[PDB]
Amino acid sequence: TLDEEYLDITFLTENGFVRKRCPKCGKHFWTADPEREICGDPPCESYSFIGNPVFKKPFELDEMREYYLNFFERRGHGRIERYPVVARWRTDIYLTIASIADFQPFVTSGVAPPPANPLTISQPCIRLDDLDSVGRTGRHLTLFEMMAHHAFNYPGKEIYWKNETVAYCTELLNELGVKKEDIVYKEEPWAGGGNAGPCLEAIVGGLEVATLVFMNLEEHPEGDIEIKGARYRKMDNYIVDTGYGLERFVWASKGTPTVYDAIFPEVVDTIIDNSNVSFNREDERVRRIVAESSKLAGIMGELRGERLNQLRKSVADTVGVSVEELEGIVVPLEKVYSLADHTRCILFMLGDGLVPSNAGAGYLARLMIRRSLRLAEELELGLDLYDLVEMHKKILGFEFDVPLSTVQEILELEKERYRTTVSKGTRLVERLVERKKKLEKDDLIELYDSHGIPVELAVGIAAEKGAEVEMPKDIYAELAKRHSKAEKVQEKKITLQNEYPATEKLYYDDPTLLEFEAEVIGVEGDFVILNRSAFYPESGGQDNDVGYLIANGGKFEVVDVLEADGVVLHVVKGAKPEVGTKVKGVIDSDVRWRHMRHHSATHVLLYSLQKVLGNHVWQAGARKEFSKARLDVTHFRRPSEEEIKEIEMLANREILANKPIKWEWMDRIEAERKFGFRLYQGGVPPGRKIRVVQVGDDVQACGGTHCRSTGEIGMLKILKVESIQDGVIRFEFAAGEAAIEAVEEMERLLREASSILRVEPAKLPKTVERFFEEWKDQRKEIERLKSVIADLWADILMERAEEFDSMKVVAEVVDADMQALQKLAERLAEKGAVGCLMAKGEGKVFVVTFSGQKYDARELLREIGRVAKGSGGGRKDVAQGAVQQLLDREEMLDVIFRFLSEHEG
Amino acid sequence: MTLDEEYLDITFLTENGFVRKRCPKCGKHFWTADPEREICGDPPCESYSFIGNPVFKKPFELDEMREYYLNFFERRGHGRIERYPVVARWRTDIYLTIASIADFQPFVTSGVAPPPANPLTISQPCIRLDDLDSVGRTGRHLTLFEMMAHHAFNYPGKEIYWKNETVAYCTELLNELGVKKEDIVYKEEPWAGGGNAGPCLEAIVGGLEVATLVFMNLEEHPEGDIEIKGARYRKMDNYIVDTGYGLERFVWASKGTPTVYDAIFPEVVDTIIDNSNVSFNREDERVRRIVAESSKLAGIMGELRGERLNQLRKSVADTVGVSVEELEGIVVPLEKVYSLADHTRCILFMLGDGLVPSNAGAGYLARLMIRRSLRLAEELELGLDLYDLVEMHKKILGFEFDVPLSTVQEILELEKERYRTTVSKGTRLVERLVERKKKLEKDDLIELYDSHGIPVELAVGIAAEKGAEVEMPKDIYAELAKRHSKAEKVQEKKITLQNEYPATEKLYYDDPTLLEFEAEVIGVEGDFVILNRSAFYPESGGQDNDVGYLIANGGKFEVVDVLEADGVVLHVVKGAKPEVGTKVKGVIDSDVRWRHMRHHSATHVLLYSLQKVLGNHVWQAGARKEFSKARLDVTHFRRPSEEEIKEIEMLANREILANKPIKWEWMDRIEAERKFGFRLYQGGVPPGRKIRVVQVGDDVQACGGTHCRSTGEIGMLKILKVESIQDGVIRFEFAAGEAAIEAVEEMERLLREASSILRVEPAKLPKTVERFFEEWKDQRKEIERLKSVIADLWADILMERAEEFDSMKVVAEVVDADMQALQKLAERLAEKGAVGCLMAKGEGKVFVVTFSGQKYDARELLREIGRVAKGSGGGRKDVAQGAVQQLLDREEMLDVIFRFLSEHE
RNA sequence: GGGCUCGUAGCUCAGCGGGAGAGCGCCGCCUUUGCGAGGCGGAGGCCGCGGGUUCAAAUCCCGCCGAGUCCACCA
Ligand SMILES: C[C@H](N)C(=O)NS(=O)(=O)OC[C@H]1O[C@@H](n2cnc3c(N)ncnc32)[C@H](O)[C@@H]1O
Ligand SMILES: C[C@H](N)C(=O)NS(=O)(=O)OC[C@H]1O[C@@H](n2cnc3c(N)ncnc32)[C@H](O)[C@@H]1O
Ligand SMILES: [Mg+2]
Ligand SMILES: [Mg+2]
Ligand SMILES: [Mg+2]
Repeated sequence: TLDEEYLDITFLTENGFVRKRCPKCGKHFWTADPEREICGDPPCESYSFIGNPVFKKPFELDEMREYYLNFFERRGHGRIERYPVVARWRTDIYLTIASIADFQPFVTSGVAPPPANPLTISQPCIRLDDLDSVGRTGRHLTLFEMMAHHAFNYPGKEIYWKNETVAYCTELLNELGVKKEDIVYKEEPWAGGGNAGPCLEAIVGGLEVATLVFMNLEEHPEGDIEIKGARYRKMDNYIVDTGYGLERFVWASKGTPTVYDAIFPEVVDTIIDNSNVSFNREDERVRRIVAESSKLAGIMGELRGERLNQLRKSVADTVGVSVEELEGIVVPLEKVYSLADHTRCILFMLGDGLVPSNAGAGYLARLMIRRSLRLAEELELGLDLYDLVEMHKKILGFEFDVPLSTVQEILELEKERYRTTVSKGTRLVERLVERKKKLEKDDLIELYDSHGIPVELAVGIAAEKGAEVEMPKDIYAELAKRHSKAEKVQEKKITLQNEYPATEKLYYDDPTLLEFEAEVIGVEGDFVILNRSAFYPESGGQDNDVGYLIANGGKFEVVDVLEADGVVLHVVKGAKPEVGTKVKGVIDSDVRWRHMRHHSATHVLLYSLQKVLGNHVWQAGARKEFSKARLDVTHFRRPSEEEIKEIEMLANREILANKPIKWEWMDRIEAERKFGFRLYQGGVPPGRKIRVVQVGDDVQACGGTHCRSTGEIGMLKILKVESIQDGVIRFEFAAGEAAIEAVEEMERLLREASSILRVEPAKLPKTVERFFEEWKDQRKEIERLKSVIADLWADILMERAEEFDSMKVVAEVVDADMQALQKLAERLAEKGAVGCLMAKGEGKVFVVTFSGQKYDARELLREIGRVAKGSGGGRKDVAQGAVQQLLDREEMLDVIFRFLSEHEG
Repeated sequence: MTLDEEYLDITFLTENGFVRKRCPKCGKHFWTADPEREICGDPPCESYSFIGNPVFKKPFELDEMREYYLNFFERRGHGRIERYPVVARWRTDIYLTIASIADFQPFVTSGVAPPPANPLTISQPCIRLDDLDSVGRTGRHLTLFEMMAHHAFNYPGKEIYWKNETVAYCTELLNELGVKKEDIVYKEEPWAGGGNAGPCLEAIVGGLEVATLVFMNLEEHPEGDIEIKGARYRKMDNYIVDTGYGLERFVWASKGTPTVYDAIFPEVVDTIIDNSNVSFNREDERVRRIVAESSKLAGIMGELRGERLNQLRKSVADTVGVSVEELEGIVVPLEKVYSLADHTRCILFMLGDGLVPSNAGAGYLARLMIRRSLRLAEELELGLDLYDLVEMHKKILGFEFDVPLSTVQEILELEKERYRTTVSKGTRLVERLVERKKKLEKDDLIELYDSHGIPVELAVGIAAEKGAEVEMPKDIYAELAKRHSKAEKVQEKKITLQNEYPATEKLYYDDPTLLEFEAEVIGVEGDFVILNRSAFYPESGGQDNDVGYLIANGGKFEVVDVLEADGVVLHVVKGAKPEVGTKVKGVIDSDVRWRHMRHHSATHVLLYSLQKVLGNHVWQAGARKEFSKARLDVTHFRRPSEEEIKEIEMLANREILANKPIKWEWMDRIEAERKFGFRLYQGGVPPGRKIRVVQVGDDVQACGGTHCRSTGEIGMLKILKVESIQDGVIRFEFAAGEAAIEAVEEMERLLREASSILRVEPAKLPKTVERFFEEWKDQRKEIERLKSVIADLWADILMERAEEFDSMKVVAEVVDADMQALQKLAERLAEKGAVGCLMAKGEGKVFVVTFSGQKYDARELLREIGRVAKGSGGGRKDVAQGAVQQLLDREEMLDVIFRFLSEHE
């Protein structure tokens, strides 16, 4: 089945390679060396290159990049400069995980042409899955550059297939110098990004250096072929993908112990020299143990547990090192690398415009910051993360859209935030100890999953305090991952009951027209469809163009209009003319104008937002209703009043400039070349051609209706600024007359309030404060006076209290509300009275009982309830409740005596 | 002079067939066609005889006579022009159009501007308030009247026709109409008014001056060679024909009725009679006889008052054979129905042409006519409103007005509310003044109306009532009108101190955007620099001026303020003073000119809005830019509702969004007025044959100053304040553009701060204020209630703690409390039928009170107690108050209580 | 995108259906030479907003607002 693909490869059989199989029932693979065998012990060999350059000469990062790019430039394929590490153009995935991910999936589905063919690129990529592996395996990074050649093939016409792909790999390595006998081609199944295919993964010197995937299939519901839990289907067209790890590539050029040393030596050095590490990097014994341990690092990743300690023993003896000695170096190093790597990863994340958050894309950046800070704390680093990030910056020497200054601010803020959280969380744990005297796992998940507190802090406080502990691993995911239920399975929009072809809208090129000439094709329920619509349908925000539709008979009312694919729907809550009529649709001007203005204003505010705040801001979302509009952007903190005032100002300045607005349909490639990725702030559009709107400076892919110039949108008013989530901020605004009325309404609310207190609008806050102060004062004084009433009331009531064995009993029907009854009772109880008071209320009577002695006020109230038909409760000294039947004093006294008799001896 | 020129020159005066003669008593020269009969046509020599024997071939109607006159002179070669408004918008000397000549002075009459056409013919409505007293009495005088007139302008050169030809045209019409050549008499006299004047000939037919033909060749001047009514008048280069025809007097002399009112608007006169308190019947024949005879001689008696009038009224009363005391019964109220109806007419034209009643300006004249009319209504006890009569007029005439009827109705209803309200408080003043003064004087009367708004007749009524003599001269309404009817000069500090320079140059008219210029500086006097060319802006307003600096090779010169004089620029400078004849590049601040641009254009769009929303009575009183703000004054009869405020703002902002072009250009005065109407002069009146027309949208105005190109350039408008300073004129404070945004941000800040201090969302602030308020009120009443309850309760416990003697509860205690406590409890003790004493060790002397709800005297106890503790006091039979030096034990108080009770009763 | 956690005195919190409470901070007094505090007091609160439940809501339920936190779709 699958093999039929692999054996077809030309290079393997004719040029000089063979296919073989392993002892463990794992897989097939290819070699040119007919001589030697893997032991049969799972991963028998991990590395050879360590201590031995397998390249002809040590390369540096830039050198490797250029050697690769030009080797490939000379040979017939176009160079394309890298994409950002953030998948702005995609929705399905946050960050760039592979080189192929750049062009996915419109280009890979044939929908759009690649910018060149074949092409090549050193594309940075981020994987966060291998987080456990990183710093321990010696070959993994969170952030790396993956370089590629991609050839895009259509049925009958293909630049190249498998043969040139494998060829290029073999010739590239050979030009470097590694003999064909030393390169091993492992076959494997490759899936990811909605596309997939079989892949030859090149390992040399024991290290996977490369992977070339042959994309034959795509993710699809039918899913005849199944893999990685996902469903896939054979394509009509095929694409080649080629991943080459540079960081690993330079590593095999230097033969250093770990890739980290090969890529950023100086950073690792800075960390180790300014830390709490016991040892020195220089001396022999730590050099020997690192050399040999590095050799087995590629093994230790795959094998863990009992074997891990066993292999640790094997290498410990190999170097002649105690059980405690080696991991005394291995463990701190495993953290040093992780920290060094993460800092490099932080760099690209922030620099490419990703803003830390508590959810969504930004949370990833936050996470990396968090971990970096934990590691920094554990190493007692004498520097701040910013220093390390700056080092990586100089070292790689790249240039970013986001300034390093903003990066520092973000690091400082995120750090300070974390410090706040660990503080508050810590204090909580202390309270938890005092309350429960022991820590349990079910609470432990809450500590991390809902307070962001690592178990090492919980256990590291409980043990610090002697509190009981249970630390169960492998369960952190157990609850969050395994309980989750989706509601709807089928497609997003409501599917048609019948198809209509040739639907189109000519409001794109021309927006001055509300009017148009057309014919009608279809009618369903309370909503109808036509052939050419000036009618723009409603978005998530109201985005709706009202109007009417004249018939050849009468004027019929469009109350609302939506959209289906290749269809425009017009909801009419009145009579339906049916298929017969030939019709001119006439759209209301005021709405078209207002929506135009709010669209253009949306763009203007975005433009103003980036210029005032920084390049790191990107539209997270946007929606609009009647007399209101909103725009979500990425910013690490709610702006100060100054900052938003200036934003308002600059926005209005942009209005008064009255700059021209131009929008032109175009193919995706040319647009992407022209403007950068700021084009996709409004989402990613389907189709071969896109509608490009240019508001003079800010350019974006928008299907929305727009003004001719900016002078038309009128003034712009920011209505409300709120921080949705950390790192995302919503701006509520209005423009045109929808703003002036929004202002006028605002004026009203002021005047009205002023008029109520008969005072000048300017002095409203000062008078309202004065009142509020007086209001609190008066509210208090009443509480004092009410206490006086009660105290006086008590003494009045005891004077007439019948005595009962040196106790004074009181039972009356008073004139007071429940709170007064209660305060009175509390006073009587304090003075050792016994009895109950009642008061006429509302559809009920309020009962209060009381005792200042051994007698329980609750039991007395239940007895009162039996005679008066009602229920309540309270404490030993007072009890509150309600009854339906008011009682005479005599009847109440009967009961009290009956109660008092029960309880002496 | 002007004998020889016009007694013989004209073909009519000697050739055609006519003769002059003078009468010794008359002291006048008249021009007659029948030598057989001599007559004077001005009292006391002649009374009219035409009435009852209509001298025209046919009676006419107002509409028929008007168009007939027009088409005559049209066919005779004149150009027709529509009526001018009854308010002098086009000039500054006065408020109201005195004559047809008034329409064209001083700008056409001084040859500064061309006439609309030549020759021309109009039916121009005029108000003349000097003859106000004569209205109703003479039966020929009217306050408001169409003057039919034909004009032609002749400079020292060409001419349309001359006096021979004009008197030719008038005899042409007259003879055509049925009046004989022979009877018509031409009375020689001067004619003055409105800064112009000349020798005139008054055409009289059947004892009534019907036409007036004035030839003017002079102009008012300080030389004033010729003395004309104390006014100095001197010959003008150009010469000009000015005619006058009373349309009324024509239709009057055509129908042959008794009093002009009875033939131009009989319907009004009859209806007032029908709904007044007049006792007699107009239909009745005997009264038709006496009016007919009274009307024959009404002309003379109108100009006679006192006892001389009584003799005239006797001389007529006899010739009919009716008694004087009876005759008063028709003449004194029927002249009053005449006055009200004519006034009502005058009200229609005054208000219908954009007047709004006020205590100053032409609104004063409108108010006057209304107030007097109201007074007449009460003198007739009319069952109607004035508006009924006004509407009747509007129908009768068929004229269409700028100001609609609904508005004039509202004005009138309000004015009557004012009137009754201002006589109610004005009435006491006459009660004190009449006996205080013992007699009534002219200045007293004038002071009464002009200050206290008390019409003459009320004052006279009480003066007669409380035995005080009254001297009411003839034409006193001439006094009140004349004294206030001059448009104030509003003269300001002017300084054109000698500099020997005539013609300067300003470059900012054509383009405001430019901000830099270069020129040669001539003239330095004192501080102020002056120049040949500049781009700065002067104003004596005290604002809207430009500011800046100048750099030459010498140094920098800072101009803080810039002024003007006799058309010459002024540049104040503190710092370095420049050298004459220096090349200097002038630079102004952009923003200062920018604000001013924004304000100026915003003002004009405001006036536009106010006119569109409220009415066509909306004009201006002034405009100033107090720094950091702005203000506009507008004629309106009441404070605008907040709803109206909202729609002013909304409409004007709506226009701002529209961004309509704002064009400036020069235009001929006659052409501009022909194209736009007299709204053009709302900002004032510009001189010259050409004027700087400004268009800010629909609104057209003649302000020479900076402006913005488009409405959008001034952005949102905000309305700061609204106030009434004097009746009729309402003031708006407004900001636009940047200051607008500052104001709104301030508005929002207040609202946000109030909402903040009450922990509430701003949109719910008003409702949450009234709750807090109502709570602050309720809890406030609540407090005193509780304090009263404390007192109520406290007396009740003391009755219990008391002792019994004579079955009367005696209570004597010491308590720690102030005075008002001791009183507010003693009253309740006596109210509960108790007797006793209470004491308090207050700060300083001890406080003591006594009380008795029985027949015992509270005061007496205090006498006794106070004799033992060393102090006295006082009280009543129920309670007694006292202050004393020593506190007492309870048991010692019981002694004085017991002793007392024992001694009395 | 999906869960969970928390809003109470200035701060840090406990109270989780029938009294608004503790530590620290603040104010006063007392004792103390152990200048640090100790003893006895006092001030300080719409228990975040809207509702529903009940005789009764700081307390229970639902919604909002705000502040937190983890996980989530990567040969
Ligand atoms: C291109 C294909 N879609 C693909 O992604 N194949 S791959 O996942 O195996 O990656 C190819 C090369 O990228 C590099 N690479 C992958 N994951 C890495 C990591 N976590 N750290 C450093 N390099 C990595 C390796 O050199 C690897 O051979
Ligand atoms: C034409 C010249 N400028 C002029 O105004 N002469 S005048 O003062 O006598 O008025 C001209 C005509 O207006 C009419 N008229 C003047 N005063 C009037 C009044 N108080 N009421 C009614 N008509 C009047 C007379 O018909 C008169 O002939
Ligand atoms: Mg708190
Ligand atoms: Mg409670
Ligand atoms: Mg202390």
